[PDB]
Amino acid sequence: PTVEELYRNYGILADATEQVGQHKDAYQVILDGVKGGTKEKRLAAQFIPKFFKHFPELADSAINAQLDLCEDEDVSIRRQAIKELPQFATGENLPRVADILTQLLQTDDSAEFNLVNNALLSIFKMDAKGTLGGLFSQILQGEDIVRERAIKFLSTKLKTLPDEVLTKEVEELILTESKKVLEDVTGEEFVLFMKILSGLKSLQTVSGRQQLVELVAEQADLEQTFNPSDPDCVDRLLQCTRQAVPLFSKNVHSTRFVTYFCEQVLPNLGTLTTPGLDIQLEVLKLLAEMSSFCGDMEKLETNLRKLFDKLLEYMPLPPKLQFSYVECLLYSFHQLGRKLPDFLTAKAEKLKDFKIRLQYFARGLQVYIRQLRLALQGKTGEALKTEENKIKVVALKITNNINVLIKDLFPPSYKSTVTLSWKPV
Repeated sequence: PTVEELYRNYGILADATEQVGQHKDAYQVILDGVKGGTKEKRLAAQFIPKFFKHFPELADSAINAQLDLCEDEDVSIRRQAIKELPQFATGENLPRVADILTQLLQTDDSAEFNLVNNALLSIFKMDAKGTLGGLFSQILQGEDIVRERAIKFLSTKLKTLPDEVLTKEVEELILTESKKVLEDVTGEEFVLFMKILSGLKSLQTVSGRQQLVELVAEQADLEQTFNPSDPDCVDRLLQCTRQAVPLFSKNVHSTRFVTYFCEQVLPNLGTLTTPGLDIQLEVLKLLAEMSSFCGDMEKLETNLRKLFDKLLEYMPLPPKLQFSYVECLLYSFHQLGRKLPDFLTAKAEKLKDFKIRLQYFARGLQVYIRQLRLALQGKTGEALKTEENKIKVVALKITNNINVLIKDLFPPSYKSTVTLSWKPV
């Protein structure tokens, strides 16, 4: 009720030093503080948490009093109360406290928001599993808004924790819980959840990355057939496949995605969305990237065949040439063909129909390379960064990459290595 009196009782509890428990009466006065007005509540918000640990027989009333302040109409009262919640998260209270803080992430006051995040971090360090239990109960069982905010918390905040806190068991729990959540995630949540998990240190190994790839494969639903018209199919696939790509390496393979693209996607070019990006190219870029991590593929020949066929539609007969498409396709064919140099030799006669397309195409390469190099010379290291000269520079990688790939197909080779034009070394 009165600030004079709250101050005096603070003094009491504070001067009592090691004897504080001998003054349950004073702390009671502090809890009464929550019935007061603004200035009084502002004090109670600091004084209740401060001496909390000294009064077991009053713990229940203490947390409830503090939580009243955490839902005060005055936001600065809420901010002061919320900042101190980690102090209550002792003994068996932390999970209840984790729950409240997660609900509080939905605030739209930015300063409250920051304080809620910091408190979750504090209690996270006190008990990682208990805090995760709170975050994940809300993700699975709470309101959409809270579910969104909690996912963002995990998405942006785990990285700020010391490795010490993020133990093997905590990471195992993050995986286990996310796997329950992943039974039903939008595509945007899927993305967040892939960043969350690919960031776990125990999932950066070969086996960890293998499991991650399998989650993406489960999410994209590869044993489903494929529909070109229906976008609801089209995102799912590309958005999914995009999450897997960073996961591939010599020891972690793209096989199922590659097969699926060959058999189900290629024949179904070209159906497109809007806007103002080129969709068929995006599909091809993806395929080209995964092609160099292809594993032991049963349908190697059939897919290599379907890849080959797709290529010839962009490599005409003796017309505007689609170099960017041909970069992807030739690269993929190059990468898959390596495993089976028996192709081209074994299958057919149509390989003479191929050499002509190459010859022809190559003739268009020199012409285009000439135009690009002519438009680019004399230009300063600064004039090159025009969005126009950027495209031209990239075009030189495209065209020069194709030339190298064609070269190799001379017995035909697969020794050469190109960096895809849109990728760094």
